[PDB]
Amino acid sequence: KVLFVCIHNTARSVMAEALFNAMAKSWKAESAGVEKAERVDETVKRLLAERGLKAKEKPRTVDEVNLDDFDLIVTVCEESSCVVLPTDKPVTRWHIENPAGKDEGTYRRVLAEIEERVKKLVGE
Amino acid sequence: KVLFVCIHNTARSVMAEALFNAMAKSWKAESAGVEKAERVDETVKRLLAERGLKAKEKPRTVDEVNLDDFDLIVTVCEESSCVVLPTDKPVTRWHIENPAGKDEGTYRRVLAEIEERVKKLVGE
Amino acid sequence: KVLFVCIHNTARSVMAEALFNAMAKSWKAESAGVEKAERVDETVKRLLAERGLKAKEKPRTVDEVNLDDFDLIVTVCEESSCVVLPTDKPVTRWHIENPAGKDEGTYRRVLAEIEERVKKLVGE
Amino acid sequence: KVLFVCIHNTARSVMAEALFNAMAKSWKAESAGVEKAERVDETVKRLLAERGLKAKEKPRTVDEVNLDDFDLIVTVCEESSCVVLPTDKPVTRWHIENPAGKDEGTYRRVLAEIEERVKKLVGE
Repeated sequence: KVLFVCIHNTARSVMAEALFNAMAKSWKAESAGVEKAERVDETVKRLLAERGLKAKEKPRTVDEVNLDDFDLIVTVCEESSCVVLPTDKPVTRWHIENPAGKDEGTYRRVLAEIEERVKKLVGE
Repeated sequence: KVLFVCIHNTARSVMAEALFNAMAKSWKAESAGVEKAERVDETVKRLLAERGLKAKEKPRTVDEVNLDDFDLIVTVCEESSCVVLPTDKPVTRWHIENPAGKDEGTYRRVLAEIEERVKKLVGE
Repeated sequence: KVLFVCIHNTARSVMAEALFNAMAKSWKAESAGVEKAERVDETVKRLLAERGLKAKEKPRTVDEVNLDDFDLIVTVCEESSCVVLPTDKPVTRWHIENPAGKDEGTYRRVLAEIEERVKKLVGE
Repeated sequence: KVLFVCIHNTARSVMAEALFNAMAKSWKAESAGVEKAERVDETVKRLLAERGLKAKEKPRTVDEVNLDDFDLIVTVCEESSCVVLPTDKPVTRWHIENPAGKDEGTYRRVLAEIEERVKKLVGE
């Protein structure tokens, strides 16, 4: 399995997970965040449900998760601030626009990029 | 000058700046964050005002700031997720408990640590 | 393809490459180093040739190589000094004893670990 | 004190140290390397002795050194491979041409840059 981690873990983290799982046959996916959050984005769960996908029930901080369990932790970084995690394990970095607040169609645009990237990533 | 950067930039980032400036003679300080935030913590501005300190007017993302201007960017990291910045410049990491939400006296405890660390840091 | 990079690129880097290729069906491998080196270790080429493997002809610095070509750059780090490369791409870290100088059977022990790790890594 | 660490620790690491010490009043300096080396460069000790400076007696790997002792570890990185050390402490990165082998006057050129940088760095 792979781990999609972003900062607040409410949208992107959750999007990549759901899309990954709908495309991967053997690999599975989970998500985590650097900081706490109460709810998963409503725009996201709507957008995923519109695609027949259920987002994660509740954001889970990366602290409540033992990283070594994963075999590829993909990190969804900001425009210029990729967070590093405590693992000599394999980890990539995806610079993806933060849809938060922007709402509107920007979320869908973010969804698509994540999809183009997950699709490509699911090559292996 | 030094730059105190944390994720959301609402409390700690702001605390260290204000305390630093009240202790440093020649050096000055600024703060920035990895992600957007509308307001500076009310507990903080209260806590600083109680010490005769005005917190920053509004959180400024590290994106609206050209890092090279600084000479020591101290990064206030989480329990296990120190964010890295785009600079071959000097940067440290302070693992400081996130007071957010916890409110109560936890904030003051966080204030004290930041103070113990800023005081020490102001050695140079 | 995967890229095995170490500092001087004379032994381990070269070992992992040759073993990987002898085990991977679809993926291929290459190697590179942080600093220049004139010759590939004689102990290694002997040790690989003893296993029917030809080591790389000459060490190639990671500078003479465009990283983006690869899809997983595994970094063979020291006891406490994992070098980071200029890529938002996926990269792991293997703490492997430096056989250099130690010669004797230590090289073979290093060969075995790299093999245990490559074998495992070739899972995907 | 500050710590100047490079890969092999034979030239640059040693140059910065000696120059630093000849310029700093209160701060002191030491050097360390990522990998073992038997001798300190002869071009360097000549070059420093020509300036009335004695280079380090023998290269000391960063492993034989407890990092926390220092208060600013400057890392002399390559064209594209800055090594990271095991410390949440403050550390910078200097991209300095590797004089090794090039010999000739290139060493002096490297000496000068390090000097321009140490001079500047000794501001604090």
